[PDB]
Amino acid sequence: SHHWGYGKHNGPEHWHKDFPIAKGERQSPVDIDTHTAKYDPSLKPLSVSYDQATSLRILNNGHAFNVEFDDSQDKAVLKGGPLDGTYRLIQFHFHWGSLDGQGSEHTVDKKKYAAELHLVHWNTKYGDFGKAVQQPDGLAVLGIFLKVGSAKPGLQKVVDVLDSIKTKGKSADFTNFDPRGLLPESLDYWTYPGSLTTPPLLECVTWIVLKEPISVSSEQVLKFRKLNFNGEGEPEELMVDNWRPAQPLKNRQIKASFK
Amino acid sequence: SHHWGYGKHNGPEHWHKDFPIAKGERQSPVDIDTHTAKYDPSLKPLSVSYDQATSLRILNNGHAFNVEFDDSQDKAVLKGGPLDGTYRLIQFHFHWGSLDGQGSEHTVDKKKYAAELHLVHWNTKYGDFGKAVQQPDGLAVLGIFLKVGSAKPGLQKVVDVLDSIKTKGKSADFTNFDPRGLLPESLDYWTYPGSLTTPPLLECVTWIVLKEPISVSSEQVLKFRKLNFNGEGEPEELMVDNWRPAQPLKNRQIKASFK
Ligand SMILES: [Zn+2]
Ligand SMILES: [Zn+2]
Repeated sequence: SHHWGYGKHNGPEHWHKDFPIAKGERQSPVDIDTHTAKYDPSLKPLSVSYDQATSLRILNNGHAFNVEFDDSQDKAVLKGGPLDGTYRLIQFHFHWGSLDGQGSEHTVDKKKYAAELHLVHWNTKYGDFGKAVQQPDGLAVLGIFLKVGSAKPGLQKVVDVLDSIKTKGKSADFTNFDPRGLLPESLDYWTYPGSLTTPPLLECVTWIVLKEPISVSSEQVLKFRKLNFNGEGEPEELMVDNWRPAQPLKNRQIKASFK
Repeated sequence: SHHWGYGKHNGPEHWHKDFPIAKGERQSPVDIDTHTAKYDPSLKPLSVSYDQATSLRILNNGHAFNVEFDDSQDKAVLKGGPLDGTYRLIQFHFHWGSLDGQGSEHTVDKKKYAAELHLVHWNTKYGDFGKAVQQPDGLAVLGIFLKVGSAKPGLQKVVDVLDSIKTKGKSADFTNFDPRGLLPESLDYWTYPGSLTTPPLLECVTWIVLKEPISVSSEQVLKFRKLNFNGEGEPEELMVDNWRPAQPLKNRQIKASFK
């Protein structure tokens, strides 16, 4: 049976065995070197339209936890920036560390943050997510760093339900969550063409990584670390360090929306 | 639920809705125009090594029937011709018509044959079939036309078990079958880069189409037409005309191994 994770035997260094695209030309995440990621004046402002977002459920999938949204209409969309057309929010999730000093997938001048939020969107041109993931312009992932600091009020609804989804396969109803409460005030960003950061590592993502982190409390992120990778009745494996390290940039350009 | 077939609503003209590669650059089958499919003196002879082929089962999958082989070792392999490396036989199946005058997928100067046999092989470089289908050179399909004429003795073992797999999902044990009994005397061929001829229509196939048809009797092909596309208990839909028509060659070259 096929399995993957973040452990010694099944972790990122081994993903290439079952998923040879892991050594591909457009893999994510990457380190963002601010000396070489140049301002591009042709980049437009990002348009985030989340005012009508409709969350449905929250699920522990054994790798992270996803908050899933109704993506049957343009209720929560990303437009503008480097994108053509309309990208619908389907889910968000996080990657995080075992310690406050690590957890993010993207890094900025090699700096790691405590966690990283991924808001995952698919291009409506392709009809559904399953077709979109097969296209180079299929997905747009908005990535937001989490820096340990003040508590984030808009995260607390998430933190408060995590005890109900401790183990793999558990889910809960999760309505009326406002994803606007997870955004920073500035939407200045970096963008590059990349991939899913988990198997199957498909190269279908326009990455949009925000410059400004959001602040999370030490206690809020500690709650994330109480989750389990494993199923109920299996040996405890705490859900920590579920991040893939920076991959080679290869021929790619990272463009900045800001000076 | 996702479905496809050969009917009015779900047939080849509609496959593009769920499988947009249907309109791609390397789709199969094609018409082989013998005035433009030029002899290539750099093409090697085809090496067919089926003396140790180990058949396992025969299955009605609701689209055709497959004879499946044990592909754990190099027991039945295709080498040479246009191929680099070793391609293991995994299964064979046929496409056929409702009438003797149609049924083949490839055509030769627009001529249709009563049926076409596909012997499906995967490139061992890629580890298993599931990874091979993700690569442009992942599969090699040896295609053999069936012309109505004398009975083919080597086909009779197949014909004799079809009553046991009439409907979708039925299978039977099917051991010691000799696929050499389905080959013509000459291995002269045409070759071109193409696709699966059924959804998901992946562009992963080196096609090797033999010049010389095999015969089959009018009664043998009539037996194929008694199979059902449908499952047990569903309305009868006879398994006939399970062929995709010729697709545009676009800028591809069809090379002949013979003058
Ligand atoms: Zn992610
Ligand atoms: Zn076929």
